[PDB]
Amino acid sequence: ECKGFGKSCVPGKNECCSGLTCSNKHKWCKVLL
Repeated sequence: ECKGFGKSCVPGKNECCSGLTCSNKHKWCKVLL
């Protein structure tokens, strides 16, 4: 299951759902679009 908005990613953007991208600073998924 892909990591939704404001959920702690795998550092690599390996998990964040379609329309998300993991922040460098926060290490959580945030809106790509």
